[PDB]
Amino acid sequence: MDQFREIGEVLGSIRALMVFKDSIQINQRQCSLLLDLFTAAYESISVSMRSNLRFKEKNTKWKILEQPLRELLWVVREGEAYVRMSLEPKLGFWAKAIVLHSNRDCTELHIHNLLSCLPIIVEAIETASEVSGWDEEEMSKKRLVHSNKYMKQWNDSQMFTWKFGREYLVTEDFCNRFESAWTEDRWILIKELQEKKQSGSSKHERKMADFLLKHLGDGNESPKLFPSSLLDNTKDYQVKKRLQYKEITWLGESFALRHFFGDIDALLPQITPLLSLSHPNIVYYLCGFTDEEKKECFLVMELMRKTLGMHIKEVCTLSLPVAVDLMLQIALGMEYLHSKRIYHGELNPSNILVKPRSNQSGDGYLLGKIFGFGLNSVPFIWYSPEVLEEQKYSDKSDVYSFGMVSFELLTGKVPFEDSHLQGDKMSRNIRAGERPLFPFNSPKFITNLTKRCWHADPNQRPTFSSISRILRYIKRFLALNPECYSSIAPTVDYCEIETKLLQKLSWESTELTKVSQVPFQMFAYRVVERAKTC
Amino acid sequence: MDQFREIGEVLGSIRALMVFKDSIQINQRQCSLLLDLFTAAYESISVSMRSNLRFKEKNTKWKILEQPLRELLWVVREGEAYVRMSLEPKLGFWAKAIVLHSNRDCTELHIHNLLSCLPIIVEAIETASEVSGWDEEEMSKKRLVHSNKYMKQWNDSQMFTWKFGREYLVTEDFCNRFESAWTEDRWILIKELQEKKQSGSSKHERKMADFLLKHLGDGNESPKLFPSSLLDNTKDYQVKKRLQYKEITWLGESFALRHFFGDIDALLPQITPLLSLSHPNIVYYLCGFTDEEKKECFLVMELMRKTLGMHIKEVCTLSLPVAVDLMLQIALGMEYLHSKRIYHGELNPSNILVKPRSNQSGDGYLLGKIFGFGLNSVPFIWYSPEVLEEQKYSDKSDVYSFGMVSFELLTGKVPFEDSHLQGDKMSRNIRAGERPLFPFNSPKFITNLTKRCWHADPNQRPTFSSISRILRYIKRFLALNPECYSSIAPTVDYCEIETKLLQKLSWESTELTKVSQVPFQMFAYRVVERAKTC
Amino acid sequence: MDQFREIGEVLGSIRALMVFKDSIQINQRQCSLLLDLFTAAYESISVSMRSNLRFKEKNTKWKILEQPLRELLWVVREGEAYVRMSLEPKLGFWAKAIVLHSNRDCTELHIHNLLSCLPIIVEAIETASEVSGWDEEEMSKKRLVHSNKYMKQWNDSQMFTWKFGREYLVTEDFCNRFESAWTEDRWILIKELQEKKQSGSSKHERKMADFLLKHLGDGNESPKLFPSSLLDNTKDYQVKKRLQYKEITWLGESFALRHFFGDIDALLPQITPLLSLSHPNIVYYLCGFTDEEKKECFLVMELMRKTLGMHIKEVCTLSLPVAVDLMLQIALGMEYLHSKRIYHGELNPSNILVKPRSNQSGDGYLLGKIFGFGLNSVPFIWYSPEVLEEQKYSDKSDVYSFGMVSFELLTGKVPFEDSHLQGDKMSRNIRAGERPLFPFNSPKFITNLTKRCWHADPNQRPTFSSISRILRYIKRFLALNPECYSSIAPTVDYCEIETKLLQKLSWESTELTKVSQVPFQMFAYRVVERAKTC
Repeated sequence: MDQFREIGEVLGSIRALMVFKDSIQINQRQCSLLLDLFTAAYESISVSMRSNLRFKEKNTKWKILEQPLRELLWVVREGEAYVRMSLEPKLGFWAKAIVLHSNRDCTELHIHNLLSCLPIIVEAIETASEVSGWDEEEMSKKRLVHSNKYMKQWNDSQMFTWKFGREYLVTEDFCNRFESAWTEDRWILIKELQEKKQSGSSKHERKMADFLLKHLGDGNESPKLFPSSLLDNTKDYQVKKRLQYKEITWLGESFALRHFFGDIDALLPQITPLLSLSHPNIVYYLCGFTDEEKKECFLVMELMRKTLGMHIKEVCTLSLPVAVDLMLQIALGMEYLHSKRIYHGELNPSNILVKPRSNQSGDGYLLGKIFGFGLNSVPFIWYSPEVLEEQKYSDKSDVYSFGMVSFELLTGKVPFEDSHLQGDKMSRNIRAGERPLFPFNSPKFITNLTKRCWHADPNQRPTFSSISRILRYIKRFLALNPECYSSIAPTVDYCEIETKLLQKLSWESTELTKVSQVPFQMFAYRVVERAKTC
Repeated sequence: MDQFREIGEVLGSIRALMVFKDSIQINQRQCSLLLDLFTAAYESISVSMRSNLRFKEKNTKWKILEQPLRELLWVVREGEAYVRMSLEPKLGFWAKAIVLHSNRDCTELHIHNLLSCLPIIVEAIETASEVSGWDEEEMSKKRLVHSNKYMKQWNDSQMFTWKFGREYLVTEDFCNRFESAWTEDRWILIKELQEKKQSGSSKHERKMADFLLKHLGDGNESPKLFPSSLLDNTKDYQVKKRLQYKEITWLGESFALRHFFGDIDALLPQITPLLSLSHPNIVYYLCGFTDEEKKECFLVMELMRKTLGMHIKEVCTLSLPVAVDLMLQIALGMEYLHSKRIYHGELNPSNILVKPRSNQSGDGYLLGKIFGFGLNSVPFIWYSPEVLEEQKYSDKSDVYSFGMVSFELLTGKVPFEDSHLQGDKMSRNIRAGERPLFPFNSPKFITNLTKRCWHADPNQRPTFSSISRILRYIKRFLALNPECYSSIAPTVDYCEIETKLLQKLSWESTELTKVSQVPFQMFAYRVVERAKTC
Repeated sequence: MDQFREIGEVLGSIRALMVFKDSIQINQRQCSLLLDLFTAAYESISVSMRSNLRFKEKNTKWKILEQPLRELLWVVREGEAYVRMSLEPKLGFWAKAIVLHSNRDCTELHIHNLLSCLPIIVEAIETASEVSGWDEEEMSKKRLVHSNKYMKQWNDSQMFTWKFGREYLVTEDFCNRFESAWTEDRWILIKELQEKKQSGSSKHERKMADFLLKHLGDGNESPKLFPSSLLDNTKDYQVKKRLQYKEITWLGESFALRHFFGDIDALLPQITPLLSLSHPNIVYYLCGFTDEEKKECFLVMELMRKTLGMHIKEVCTLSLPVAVDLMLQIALGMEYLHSKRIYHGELNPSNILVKPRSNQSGDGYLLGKIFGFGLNSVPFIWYSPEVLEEQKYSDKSDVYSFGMVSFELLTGKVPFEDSHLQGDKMSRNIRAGERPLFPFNSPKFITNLTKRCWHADPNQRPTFSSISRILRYIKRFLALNPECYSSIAPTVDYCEIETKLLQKLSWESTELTKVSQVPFQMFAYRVVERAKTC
């Protein structure tokens, strides 16, 4: 309680907002899905607290539920902000359509956080139930139930969805709605645009509707660039001064504008893949503009200002949960990029734009995105060793970079501060097995990822689809016992678990993990720990 | 919006609290009724905003809904406090049973406030709908609908319950549950006590169960006093020092104790009616104790410390809504007392105990009760003139007092400050038609009650069942236009309306008004105003 | 009761069927809409019986509710048959997709019948409430309420949707779902076909998916004809012997095949409009086939065998409700055809294919469709007089025919049986004002349509959008008092009402009436009767 009730009230606030459902023009289906999932998670949590916990012992034996319920509170509070963003009338219909036509914020931010936060709450409730009561027979029986839940024979996605599907909101109906709730509003938007295509008020809107219809999968002709006159024509199109990126504000909502000169027709086949991307942790290109297939191209982005590099030096460090959330978001971005066969050439702290959360959720929490991956064509620290000894954008050459930034987030210091005495001798040193050293205070479980991404052998570095699912499980552990971040470390090394599960479950078959698989993965990790209690 | 969403979230908080419904031992039925009414009111308000209002004009044309929705927010926030009071484990079962066995706080405080606040919201929504939109034809049509709603032929309780029952939460099911939800938990408490009567742990609890079973309608033998040994026997019974009222804390919850010496057997038939009372605005006697039908009697009360008299002099004034709420609560208390043929001998500011609200609801709002009415047996301002010229506890002799205190609440000054020069000549002056004069700033509508309660003729003073229903309608008007309290006054005199409706509807037949009749009365008042627009 | 409970149980049966919702491949949205409307109608009817009627008088004073509730029972029983048709696995996915890709049976048959049957039930409940009870004051008050409901100032679609929207299931949400529940499953079908376009098992299915994708609004290129090889290629394509119409069974479901020889490329622009039609009372063309734009064209239809002409002579007559339902269905078909600027050249009893209902609903009830309207290019009774004196497919020249068939349905005899003595003198007689005479037993209200469609002046014949809304109101009257069909006739002539409402409400502006307008029209008719009680 006192966190559970806050979740209930935030959910009620979302329901009150969603009363005016039809006022949402673009996210009606996604907002409805968010409501239908938050309500289901709340129902399951309430039922499991009724069945398991005793209210008489509210103030003493529920201390373990405080932080998982806080994290679920934060997830629901971010869902509420998403609904208010999708429902507010501050921005016009066109400014909203340019931004939210290919959002995917729902299933990748909010649904993903919810489905990675429910296992923590469920497991915490079980652990609180075992110590609940005064009868040792009850405690032993509950321990037996929970030990038979996490036994090894329940290691299969279909086994888990059968036995434990309803508990973790992975059911056939929910799994179907995770995907068919973004195509549904896409179709509705196409219909609403076709109506404005011929019944619009102005000729400029006549062209805007054609622009967006061709921009959204008309004839499956997705990769294309439209005349830049649309930017100029709009009643208001003031291009603000840059501080290659400029602050266009062409629908009244400020956007970042990247414009470059080159033979765009020749550079077309490599920007064609780039315009298709859409991920919450990616600063992707909303629309593309060329004048008349001529000199210049206009690429419009979402506007973010502060980077992680100049944010850390602003506040100086970051707490462990904040660093872990940043790492998880960055890893989720990179696994999406790698799933689409394009690799950030160099990943640096500077190349990570961050923006703080609602600030109603937590203190110091912030969500960050990655940019600059596209158009590789047109110091020596974040480079991988073999690339550093080059006298090429590999999938493993930036996993090293991600681990390098991971060290930076944890210790809060730019790496190789101590080696500053050496001048350019670092380049030869990195070839040798020398890596920056952690402070001893840093917890063992987290820093093992940095040691494993630092590994000299390119093959042994874990993929991003494995780093992400390690990180969200470390977030689970960091949620159960807050005292760890504020020897509290677990027993098993999580990387060892990943190595075991990759061969056992064949998780390497899929480059990217769909959201409906998140609770099963966090469940499989717990099974391997339980089998390794010894 | 922004008040509606807050109501939604407070309602969600109440639902989260009520998840642990079975942990409530005494108010499960009443808490369920509160939830089922708040949910229904919220559903009707949401439906009426969907049908009537346009979300595009949220920020400009919804200014009139701010204050009625604030008042409903306050009512729901008080319902939430009631639920947390009835559900918290801070107090033991016995300490809870002594206080809440005859509460009636639900239907008299919370349900009454809800049913007097819904008409304000509904009427405000209609007025906001008329000005909504940009089409004058829509405005004219909505004006026609609302003018045909408030036309004269819909003046009957049954007519109104037919046409407008569902809108104002007065339906046969709701009206039945207003009464059969306090008998239901009374029966459950009797059953739970009979179980502890024979299966209790201790002999002291054996006697406690017998005490409460005989105290609660066993054989319809309601008026009786039990041996005082029960106070002494309890593991802890420290009687605190008085500051005839003492602070007994005999179940760990502090109570006010009134104890007096006399031939209690002779005084029994007049205290017998007194022990039956129960009202939220009455400091009533929970239990009665005599040693062995001997010298002393022990009367236990609910503990309140600060009175209205020494509260007003603390903060010095009170705003108009605060004064009106105090007046409404006092009038509701007195109409209950008068309905039970017992009259406060003298009603003074001092004899009104006040306690501030949750303070989450509003600033300066406070709920007050009246005490000292019982046991009349064993300066000259608040007395009525004819009583003042006595050289006797009539129902009209304290209506004068209530109006006198009403003047005190409004002007914030003790009356006859100016006449302080005269010494005891006031007594003859009151016989003459001289009454304290208001400041001109005071609004006309409110002060007409004080002029009408001041009236020299005892007959012409309105009854309390009429003063209450005048006051709640003035609260409605004061809710629609906040600028009135912070010529804004209405056209018709409300007292004139009361005189019209008493003969037209025969409201004088009933001394006390049941809560299911509140929206109809506020509806009948509005009909009479509309007929008198001229 | 005893009809209401049967409706409840049939609705429960539909819910049980719809449990396996995902097994429906094509009508999931339409079946969900049917369930969501039947449930809402049932909820409103139950609430209105709770509020209005007394259960103590179940067996005596509820005789008037028997037949309207029977008709609603029949509507729900047809909805259940629709669900079982859309959900059964008897037919394959392709055989289902050919038939149900452009069904529109939901909103035109089932939703239309439901929305034309609710006003009858509501009005019957009001009339049963007035006579309910033993207190004459209650009766007078209820009469006042119902007389103020049907007063003249509530004559506007928006006025009615405001005051009485929720009662008759015409709300903004319901009105939106009447249309956006057939585009929703169309989009889903397109997506499911695109998946089979590239991931199908066989090459034949590869071509089938392309066929249906191009057939369903791909690029807004709707009017086209596909190579006939698709008929031949399918594993099974036996063409059965004709009994120009042949019984193709090319997906295992028997279809009627119309094939003709001509310069199809030259006849293309007039068959192009024809392929777009879809109505429950129209035998429309599902798909079009030409070999290689060569000699022959293959037109596939839905298979029906028995016509109205050889059905009436089979059973010999038809009861009045059966005849009225046939007339209403035929009028609904013709108003759709006339809305699309194409007119049946000649409308005859033979050119009306009929098929009996579920037979669980009623005895002798049957739904009929009209065919043969298309491809006009390539005795003298049903022709209109001016056409009969031609020595041309006008919208009024077949309204005469519909009235002629209307006479045939009522009297059950082929017209001009008596004039059989005259040989070809009928042709001159029809030019003179001579029309077949009715039996005197036939009710006045029904036969006035036949007299008005018979009218010599072509202009004065009512349009089909007016004949339909006359007919459904006569169905309402015929539902209230069964004894009429088994002087019971009303007072006002319904045609007079139509003439009044056309100028008052400007109903002639719209050629076709959308289903969301049906209850308002039946409400406006009742208002005009009530104003004409005198």
